[PDB]
Amino acid sequence: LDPGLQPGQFSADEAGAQLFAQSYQSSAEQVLFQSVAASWAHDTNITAENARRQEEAALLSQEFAEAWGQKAKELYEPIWQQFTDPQLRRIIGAVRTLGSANLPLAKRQQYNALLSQMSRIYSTAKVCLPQTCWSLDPDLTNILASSRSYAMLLFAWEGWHNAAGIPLKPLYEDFTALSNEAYKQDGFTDTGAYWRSWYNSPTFEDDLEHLYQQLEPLYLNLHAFVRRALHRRYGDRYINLRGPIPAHLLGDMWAQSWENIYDMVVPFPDKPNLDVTSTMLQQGWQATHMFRVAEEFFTSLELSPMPPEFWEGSMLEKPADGREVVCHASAWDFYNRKDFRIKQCTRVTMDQLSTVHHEMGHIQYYLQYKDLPVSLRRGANPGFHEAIGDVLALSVSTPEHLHKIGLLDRVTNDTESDINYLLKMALEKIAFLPFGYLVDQWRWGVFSGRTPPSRYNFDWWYLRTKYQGICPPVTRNETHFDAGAKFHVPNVTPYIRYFVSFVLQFQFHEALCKEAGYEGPLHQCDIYRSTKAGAKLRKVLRAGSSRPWQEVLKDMVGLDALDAQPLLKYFQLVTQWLQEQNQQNGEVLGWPEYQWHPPLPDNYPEGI
Ligand SMILES: *[C@@H]1O[C@H](CO[C@@H]2O[C@@H](C)[C@@H](O)[C@@H](O)[C@@H]2O)[C@@H](O[C@@H]2O[C@H](CO)[C@@H](O)[C@H](O)[C@H]2NC(C)=O)[C@H](O)[C@H]1NC(C)=O
Ligand SMILES: *[C@@H]1O[C@H](CO)[C@@H](O[C@@H]2O[C@H](CO)[C@@H](O)[C@H](O)[C@H]2NC(C)=O)[C@H](O)[C@H]1NC(C)=O
Ligand SMILES: [Ca+2]
Ligand SMILES: [Cl-]
Ligand SMILES: [Mg+2]
Ligand SMILES: [Zn+2]
Repeated sequence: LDPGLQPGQFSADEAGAQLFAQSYQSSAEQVLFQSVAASWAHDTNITAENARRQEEAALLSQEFAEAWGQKAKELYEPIWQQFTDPQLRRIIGAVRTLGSANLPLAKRQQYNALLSQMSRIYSTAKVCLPQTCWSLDPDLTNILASSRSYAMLLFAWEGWHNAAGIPLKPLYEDFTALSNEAYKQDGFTDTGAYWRSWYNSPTFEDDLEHLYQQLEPLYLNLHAFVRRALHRRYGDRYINLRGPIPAHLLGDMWAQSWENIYDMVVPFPDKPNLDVTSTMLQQGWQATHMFRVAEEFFTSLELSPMPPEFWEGSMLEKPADGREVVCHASAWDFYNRKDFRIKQCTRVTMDQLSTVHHEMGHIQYYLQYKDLPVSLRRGANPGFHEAIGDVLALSVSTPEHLHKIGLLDRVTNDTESDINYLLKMALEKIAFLPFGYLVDQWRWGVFSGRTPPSRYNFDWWYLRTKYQGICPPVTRNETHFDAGAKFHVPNVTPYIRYFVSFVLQFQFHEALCKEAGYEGPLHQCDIYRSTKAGAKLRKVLRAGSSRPWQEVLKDMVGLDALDAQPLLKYFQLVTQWLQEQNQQNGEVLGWPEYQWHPPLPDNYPEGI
């Protein structure tokens, strides 16, 4: 490591730790910036040379973290928890956690290789036919979303899970062992305990379960309503009105979001859909204007505009020069207090306008906490960033807001269109809740050893049926590794944050709507042009992770805890309607025939 980047001499007391932390920040910004810039250069210009430069930068960052982490532990391990400065305790406490840097040199290289291999297996997995082959993006995704042929959906679902999961299993086993070995040296019983420690809650798992108990009735009613609709479409041979739903029929490879089957379940189909896409096109909107419109939403709250560096450096539309890029939208903090960017192959549609606002919500977060020490430039807990992005989108998606920005002449007030709106939202927000909760329950069991490799798939499908009420549409056994067929598993990205953020965002919404002086149905609230809501946002965002998330949340919503009631209050109208619908049809809530699996279609897979 360059001598100017490794730590010098510092004294083993709090005053010395302040100097240590300031010197850490100076070098850390350089290291962090070069890593983000190298990822940016690759993700906006995918070449092998750029991929190589990115790996160089990542390994420099790892080397930096180990050098400063070992120094921090040598000097402050027995004393940092008694420092009087709480932000210093947060900084030092993070620096002394080495993760994979605790592994012997060859194991550390193996750990990094496993991460790269697992990521590559997932991104190149494909489903071949009895011939060309399909890729997850966009081939299989579009089949799951729009095909209504049971056997076709089945072929894509089975093909993908076998292709992505099976080769991952031997690697995931080795990753699990090395990951645990590394974090045991940081003082954690296993990797899952380290992930959970980010929430700094002695009763995190109990708190989560109590939350889900309050949410489960809404999911069960949505599940039974949708299961009825599927029964009408595919018949009694493939749909058990008292059993789990076959996992490939909900519009999504993982059945985590059901909005792609909205057309089957529309409460009131005779009402016009809400889609202002064509009006955007007639008004001449393009990607840049969409971002300027999003920017004006933030300035209307007296939040910060996008700085010139954002407009100069961002990739707001797919480059015309034929460059290969990552088109999925993402927001970038370069950790130099200067460069902040969005990378998105923006298209001119209503849904994309909502995404622009969401992603700019991430940028606004970055800009508000950019004067904090680098270690504290993150959300108050790992679920805050998505919750901030999503709460802004909750306002911007309403017909009320679309009217105000010139995209919808007349706002209807018939209750039937309200139900349609809420049911569409529920297919996205409520259907996801069991999946967001269960993924890390599976990984926590794997990390702790309660789920050895011999029961990876058994415990995966236990959780999937228990919470989502689905079953695999073909028989599975322990040669299959269906957890591996979800991006975040081989790419080792924690997941409970997303369940947390789905709860949080409705807590945020209620608080901000009240601060905005809004009165009426929560799902019609738009905080646009409320400087009082903007002030309340500003105080959460500028805090970064400098303070306990429970206290930041208390200042914002008046409660120091996650709470499911604001979500239930948002959806109360459609929850009521679903209950009535299910009781009119005499539905069984749940899946009492838990052993049920559907049969294979005749002569599978010689089909169209
Ligand atoms: C585990 O399953 C594999 C895969 O077989 C498929 O999945 C099963 C659950 C079942 O639905 C089968 O009908 C499917 O074909 C089994 O490996 C297959 O074994 C058969 C013998 O019946 C053999 O002819 C195939 O060549 C095998 N297929 C592959 C891809 O290897 C395996 O036997 C099952 N049991 C165990 C313990 O692994
Ligand atoms: C995309 O990345 C490639 C690198 O892989 C860039 O090509 C390099 O361009 C510089 C000049 O900027 C040359 O000095 C190098 O010799 C080039 N490398 C190769 C392998 O040809 C390319 O310019 C980038 N494209 C854009 C639009 O930024
Ligand atoms: Ca997503
Ligand atoms: Cl998390
Ligand atoms: Mg959406
Ligand atoms: Zn986001």
